[PDB]
Amino acid sequence: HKLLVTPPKALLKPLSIPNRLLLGPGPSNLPPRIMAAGGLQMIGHMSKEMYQIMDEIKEGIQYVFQTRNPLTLVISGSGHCALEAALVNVLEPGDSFLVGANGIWGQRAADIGERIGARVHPMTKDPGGHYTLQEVEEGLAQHKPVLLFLTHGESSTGVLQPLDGFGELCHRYKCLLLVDSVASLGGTPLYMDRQGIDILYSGSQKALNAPPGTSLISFSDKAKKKMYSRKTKPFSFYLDIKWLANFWGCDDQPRMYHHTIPVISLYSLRESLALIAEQGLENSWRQHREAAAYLHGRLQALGLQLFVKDPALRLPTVTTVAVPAGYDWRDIVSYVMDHFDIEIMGGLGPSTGKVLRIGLLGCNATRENVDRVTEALRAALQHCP
Amino acid sequence: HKLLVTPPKALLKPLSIPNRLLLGPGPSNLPPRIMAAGGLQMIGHMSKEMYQIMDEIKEGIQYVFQTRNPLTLVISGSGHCALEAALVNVLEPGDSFLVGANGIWGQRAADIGERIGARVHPMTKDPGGHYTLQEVEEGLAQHKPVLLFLTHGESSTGVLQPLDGFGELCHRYKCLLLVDSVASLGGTPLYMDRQGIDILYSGSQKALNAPPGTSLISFSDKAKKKMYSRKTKPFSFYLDIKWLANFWGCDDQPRMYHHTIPVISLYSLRESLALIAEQGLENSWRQHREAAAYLHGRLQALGLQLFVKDPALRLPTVTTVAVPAGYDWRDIVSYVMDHFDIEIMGGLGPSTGKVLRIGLLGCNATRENVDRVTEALRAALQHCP
Ligand SMILES: *Cc1c(COP(=O)(O)O)cnc(C)c1O
Ligand SMILES: *Cc1c(COP(=O)(O)O)cnc(C)c1O
Repeated sequence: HKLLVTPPKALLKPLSIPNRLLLGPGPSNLPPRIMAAGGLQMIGHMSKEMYQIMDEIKEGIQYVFQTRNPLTLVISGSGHCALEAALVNVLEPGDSFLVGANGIWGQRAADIGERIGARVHPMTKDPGGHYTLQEVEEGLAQHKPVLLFLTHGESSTGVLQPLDGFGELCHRYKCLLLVDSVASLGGTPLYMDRQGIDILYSGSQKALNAPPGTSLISFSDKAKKKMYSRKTKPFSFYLDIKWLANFWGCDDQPRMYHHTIPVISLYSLRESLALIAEQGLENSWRQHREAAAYLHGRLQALGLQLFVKDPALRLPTVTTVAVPAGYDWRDIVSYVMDHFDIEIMGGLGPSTGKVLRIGLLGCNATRENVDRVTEALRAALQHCP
Repeated sequence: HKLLVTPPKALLKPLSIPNRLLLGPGPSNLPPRIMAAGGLQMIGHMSKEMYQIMDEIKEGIQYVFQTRNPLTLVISGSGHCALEAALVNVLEPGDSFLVGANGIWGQRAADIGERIGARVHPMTKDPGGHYTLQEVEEGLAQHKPVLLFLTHGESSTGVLQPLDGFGELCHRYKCLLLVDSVASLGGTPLYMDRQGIDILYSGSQKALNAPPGTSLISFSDKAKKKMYSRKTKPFSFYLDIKWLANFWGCDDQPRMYHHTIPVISLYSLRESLALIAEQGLENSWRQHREAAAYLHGRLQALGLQLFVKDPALRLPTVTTVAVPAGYDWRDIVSYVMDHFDIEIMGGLGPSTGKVLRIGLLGCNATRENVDRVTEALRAALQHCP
């Protein structure tokens, strides 16, 4: 009985957190309702009430995704985790996997792809690039993939990817379409079923304004078949779709314990879905598009140039901006934070050092926040050497 | 422009959650401070403040684990996830893995083990069983494992596993010791370094009283070596130790984005560690042991028998109780909930149908909660057919 480690003096102080206006690519600031849900008491993780809450979230994801797929649920992990879940259940080792690598995200899909032993074929594009129906038909014809991954909202580049008909294309060639909508969901049009998407995921901490840590996923008929008929077991227990599906009530069988869901994160997630259900999807889309419209105008007035030249390809939720010559982008970002308590970001992955990223997300996608970031940047431009 | 799915009428109602006294095996009820942290606003996931909070949590885990291992951090997932993280970084396919399968947990380790292609050797015992220094030397001598898994607090059976010297045993035979302390941490003595433990994990939602969804993990010198020198990449990106270690500041390199940590869950986790740092580890141990002592006395007075006969083997945090003959265990559990708003549980895995499980966890491990559960059960016994 004698202790190596003594109580950490830091823990003996009270928790203190500064106030910040988060106008980077995410996570975003939480509205009052979501914070309130966050502060609530626990119920039983397998209680009848928890299942009710979970059932509502499912309906919520079906609304925001625009799908009727029964195989739709929450992944108990961040965005990445939902991607990993998708890839680990859909791809058996040796399966051919076509990856739209126009930014960090396709990179991450590829990385995961290699790790789980798929034959990974990366359609690589420079940051700023998007994919045409043809490049995909071409890559599809050449490598005969079981799955294609596409980033809808490329948050690393500010690119909005077209999506239209790609699923139809992919269904000829009998290939599955996997789409990343973590950054795009809620702030730009998206219809899972109508666009024939096989696997769609998104994240909690973007336009939904919930805390980071959960993610959203849905699987088509085709996906469900491939996953339930694989010969091999997926490398992951935590992310195994058969178990997850059962516990989320997507089965005929009674719910069986798998892992303990993040009850409190779910309260918040539910509220975030409640909020956007009340606003309404198309309304939310207009707001992001209009906010984004306003923001670009202000930026160019400052003498800044937008990284993505064709406005139809510009992701409304995350805006990229070329680093103004002569300026140390690091200084600008620090300046905005130091003098304004506002977070903006640099690049990420290929776009590193090449851009600034400003985000308009959910209830934070407002004209008034655009004015704040515009003025903060202006001051930055004025004073930074 | 026309929508398959309309806003779910359920989401249009306000979030409502009943009041419950959770006295099952977990998750437990949250104290005011943890709820308060839960309701706070977001800061930047890579902000200097977030890293500070993260650094404190690290010190906190070093305190509760009693270790000085630099490779210590939070897994952004539930308990299971921390186990999966451990197994996926430590075991290369074909590696020999010895698993103490005395309940659901060793089962889960084995399941994961098979999935990631290890040669899994299960030392199976009936629920209620524990492992002697010798059975391990024996299994160690026979299969020459790279790793052994042991469940400290077997929450499925109520068994407290001995631990002492096992790491020394395992270090001869050059094998790593992996211990599950999700249920045991904070409510019964545990010293990572002093007991020569190579991989220790625990969970947020047990004696720590934080919400489920994060987990705690630490790696010894030996573990760190094996993981950093493997030839193959682990099957998981999300759980890859090299990336995780870097972002948690365990490296010489600046922190590089990997995934977005669950900022808010971390506020809460920090507070939960702050709380037990203030109480003090040994204090916490006495309380759980004494509460447990009180609880067993009351139960036997009701004519109930404890599943685990030797009191020295009884896990204080989770207590198992044989199903009283003539009684439908399902009725008892429902009765306790319906008439008292108290959650208790049945078995789990091998102990299914065979027991009831009552939990004493952190600030919920109190005499007064013991009186409440005793009286609730008594009434149940009286009225159930
Ligand atoms: C934010 C984001 C993710 C999620 O990554 P996490 O940090 O794990 O949530 C995935 N894809 C894209 C395009 C994103 O913007
Ligand atoms: C609760 C518990 C876990 C964690 O499982 P999760 O539900 O994923 O947190 C792991 N091991 C034991 C022994 C436990 O009691």
